[PDB]
Amino acid sequence: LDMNISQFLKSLGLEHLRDIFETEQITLRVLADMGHEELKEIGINAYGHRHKLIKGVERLLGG
Repeated sequence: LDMNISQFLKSLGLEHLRDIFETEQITLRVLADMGHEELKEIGINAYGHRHKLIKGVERLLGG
């Protein structure tokens, strides 16, 4: 799922996190279960980035 995940990242303006998501093989299904502690674990060190992603999945899969 690098198709919807890079489109998702681009939508949040977090295109630079692509390499992490590819390396760690993170799909949107994987991401949907990840909170702050899990994203810290894969190298997303900025609170604001993790916040953007977490809220980003909520909008995407709850609307």
